[PDB]
Amino acid sequence: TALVCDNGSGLVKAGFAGDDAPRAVFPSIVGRPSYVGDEAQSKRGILTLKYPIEHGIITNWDDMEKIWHHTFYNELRVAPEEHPTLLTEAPLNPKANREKMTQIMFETFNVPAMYVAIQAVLSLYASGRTTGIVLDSGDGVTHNVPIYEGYALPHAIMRLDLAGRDLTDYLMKILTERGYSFVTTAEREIVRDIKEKLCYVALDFENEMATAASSSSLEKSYELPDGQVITIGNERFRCPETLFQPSFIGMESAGIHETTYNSIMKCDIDIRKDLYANNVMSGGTTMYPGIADRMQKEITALAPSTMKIKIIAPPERKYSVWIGGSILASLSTFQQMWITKQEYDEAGPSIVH
Amino acid sequence: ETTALVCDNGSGLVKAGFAGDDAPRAVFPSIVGRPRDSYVGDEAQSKRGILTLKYPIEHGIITNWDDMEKIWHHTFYNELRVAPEEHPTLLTEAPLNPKANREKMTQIMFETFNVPAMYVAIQAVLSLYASGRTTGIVLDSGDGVTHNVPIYEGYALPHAIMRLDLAGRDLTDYLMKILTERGYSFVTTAEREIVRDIKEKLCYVALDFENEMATAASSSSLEKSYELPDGQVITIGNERFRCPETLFQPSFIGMESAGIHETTYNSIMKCDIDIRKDLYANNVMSGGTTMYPGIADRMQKEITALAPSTMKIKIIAPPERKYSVWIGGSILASLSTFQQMWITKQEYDEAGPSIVH
Ligand SMILES: CO[C@H]1C[C@H](CC[C@H](C)[C@H](O)[C@H](C)[C@H]2OC(=O)/C=C/C(C)=C/[C@@H](O)[C@H](OC)C[C@@H]3C=CC[C@@H](C[C@H](OC)[C@@]4(CO4)[C@@H](OC)C[C@@H](OC)[C@@H]2C)O3)O[C@@H](C)C1
Ligand SMILES: CO[C@H]1C[C@H](CC[C@H](C)[C@H](O)[C@H](C)[C@H]2OC(=O)/C=C/C(C)=C/[C@@H](O)[C@H](OC)C[C@@H]3C=CC[C@@H](C[C@H](OC)[C@@]4(CO4)[C@@H](OC)C[C@@H](OC)[C@@H]2C)O3)O[C@@H](C)C1
Ligand SMILES: Nc1ncnc2c1ncn2[C@@H]1O[C@H](COP(=O)(O)OP(=O)(O)OP(=O)(O)O)[C@@H](O)[C@H]1O
Ligand SMILES: Nc1ncnc2c1ncn2[C@@H]1O[C@H](COP(=O)(O)OP(=O)(O)OP(=O)(O)O)[C@@H](O)[C@H]1O
Ligand SMILES: [Ca+2]
Ligand SMILES: [Ca+2]
Ligand SMILES: [Ca+2]
Ligand SMILES: [Ca+2]
Ligand SMILES: [Mg+2]
Ligand SMILES: [Mg+2]
Repeated sequence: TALVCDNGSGLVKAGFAGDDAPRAVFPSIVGRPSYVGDEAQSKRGILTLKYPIEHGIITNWDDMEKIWHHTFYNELRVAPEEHPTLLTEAPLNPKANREKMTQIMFETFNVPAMYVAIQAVLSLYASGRTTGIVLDSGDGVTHNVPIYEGYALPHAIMRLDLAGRDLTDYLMKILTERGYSFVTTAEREIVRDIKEKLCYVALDFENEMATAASSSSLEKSYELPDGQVITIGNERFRCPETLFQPSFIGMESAGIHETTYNSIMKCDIDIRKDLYANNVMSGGTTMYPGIADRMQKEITALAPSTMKIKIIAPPERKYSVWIGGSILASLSTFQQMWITKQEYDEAGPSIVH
Repeated sequence: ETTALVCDNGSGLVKAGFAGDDAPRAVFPSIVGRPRDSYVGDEAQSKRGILTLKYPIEHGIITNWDDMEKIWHHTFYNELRVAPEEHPTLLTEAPLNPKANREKMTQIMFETFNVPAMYVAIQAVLSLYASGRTTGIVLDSGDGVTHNVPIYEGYALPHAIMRLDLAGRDLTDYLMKILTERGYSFVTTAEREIVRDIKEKLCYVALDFENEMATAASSSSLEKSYELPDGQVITIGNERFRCPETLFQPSFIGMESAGIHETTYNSIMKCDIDIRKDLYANNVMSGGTTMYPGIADRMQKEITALAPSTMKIKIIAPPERKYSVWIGGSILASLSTFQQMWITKQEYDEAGPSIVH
């Protein structure tokens, strides 16, 4: 059985091709007083943590190996030399980076075969399409990736360094401004939970602010680990509003609607209608209730007055990259695409592109 | 680019829409009402008290062609707002639907509705496709009927199909009955709709029924509150799981029949020894009456107890399974390799009714 390993900036998602979900989901962290993932989390108080995947790109290769070794031996309990292994990489991952990933897989782990797929392309596949534009928003990075018949269009790809971890930090900030105190790393973990549980994207931000200001209809309660119950009001929607107004955290970037539009505008005029009609959301930071409807409204306002816009937001989009890899690796038509160890031994580094 | 239509004709509900969509656009009651000319679906339902209601699709099989025509007409003109002469139309049928029945469906589509092309698929087969498989065994439990349909390389195996005349309508009826034991009163048609809502929202399948009963008797941890349309709040305890337990124990409603785990096993045993392993590893749940939380794990456990001690058992229960028949039809009718398989008006004219098979 082939393995699928989706290396995220915050979370590793890993499992077996043919399964409908990753068997293992754990943090992409390595800790020293070494420990990986959950074992590093459970010893948080005495460890210093490193994140080898920085904004989607692998930057610390020694620690990345530790993550991969942990994935195979501790999480999946497999010998890597026995399984073809599909790995994922960020949009615009440098060629040398991909080559190094490949070298480690073949030379350190001795995999019999491998393949490296672009994350957003796999999410597109998981939605049953080969043409469209993906918004992939994760923990450390957000990308817009337009794709034509399987090919990610590199000149049109946009990277935004605003994602899940920034939204968490911003919710800590504004909850504290309300009169709580969320500051410490343990308090960050609590706020991350509040974010995932109680936040949403308002269809109209100014209206939603007025509603919250006049009544308590939008309020929710939340029980802290120690039992103290607290109240979340307009923070519920001001937090993910940041995606649409990066100025909220002092960033000058256009918001996710405008970056989607700008990305489409960099593509060949003749494919743009297909992109607008096939906008797919993916990644954990696209999970906010209300996001698909807000994106529909926002892109309609930017796009030619006639254009047909469609947002696709799968329920399982926090795992759609992984799912796409699971589908792909299961196709009989894909089996000729694996890069084998024999092939790499002869052809060398070059073969992976 | 011409859109194809997908119409999934259920015992209780029509599911209808456009091939390529991820969900049916229209979902409405399979009812035709006439003054005590005719009303269909939601309007027939909302006008009950002045109409006589008919249900033309008994236990999955179309029994009244005049009324079924009215349903299809309403589906095209009122729900989907399409001229049927302009769209290839995929229709669905029950397991073991008689050949003359499929031929009648086809004759109506071509001669009354003037569809340019059409296809008829077995409902359970479409749900299998929707789960990404062409071999497996489907448990399809709807409003009026439940079937086990084993399928090998895309074809249902008729000799091994099991039909159980127990489904969603009976569970609703049984929940009303057991709620009455508590002193509640659910008698009217409006009251039955409230019980249907309670069932759909609060019911679940116990992993171990006798243990669940003990838990419910010794603690209030399984109880849920439900607000009635008139503001009154009632309490639901062990009725949450006694209701769908009926699926595993049809004696709860006085049926001598085997439960759904046993029919699944019996169905598999009617198939070639050489395919059984594949069937056990690909048991797909479909239909609204398979939606109860806990059903997959209980089925896994019961089938494990019945099957040879080595056997590898896997239950697939898609989140969207109340629509998976429709969804499979949407996918199939969207495929480039399916386009040849449409029966066109010309092929029908040249070959006669037999071509639909
Ligand atoms: C390296 O480079 C490649 C290039 C290429 C990649 C192939 C890729 C991995 C995938 O294999 C495909 C994309 C495949 O898609 C799949 O295999 C899987 C698809 C899934 C779960 C789709 C759902 O997300 C979808 O829900 C929203 C279901 C939903 C429900 C009802 C209607 C449908 C409508 C859908 O078009 C929206 C489709 C028409 O049915 C559609 O998908 C069911 C059909 C489907 O071929 C059966 C796709 C054609 O939509 O090949 C590789 C070999 C090498
Ligand atoms: C009239 O006679 C026919 C006979 C035949 C019908 C074909 C049918 C309509 C379908 O087109 C296919 C069954 C097709 O399946 C599909 O088109 C659609 C599939 C979907 C939404 C699957 C999900 O439900 C699934 O979730 C649980 C996703 C999930 C996620 C991860 C991994 C996968 C694992 C899956 O094997 C479980 C597969 C390996 O990926 C699988 O399906 C993604 C691949 C898939 O080909 C891309 C199927 C091969 O599992 O042809 C017609 C032309 C004529
Ligand atoms: N239901 C939810 N609502 C809001 N945010 C969520 C939800 N679920 C997860 N997230 C956020 O999604 C992020 C993780 O998503 P994902 O697994 O797609 O990221 P990654 O792949 O690790 O990061 P990247 O793609 O940036 O490298 C976390 O910031 C998490 O808090
Ligand atoms: N979430 C749920 N939990 C339990 N039961 C449900 C749920 N949702 C729907 N049902 C029941 O499912 C039944 C309808 O399912 P479905 O649409 O598959 O049936 P159908 O195709 O009309 O009938 P049949 O297949 O018997 O001809 C109704 O009895 C309904 O109450
Ligand atoms: Ca985990
Ligand atoms: Ca503190
Ligand atoms: Ca409806
Ligand atoms: Ca034909
Ligand atoms: Mg990611
Ligand atoms: Mg049905």
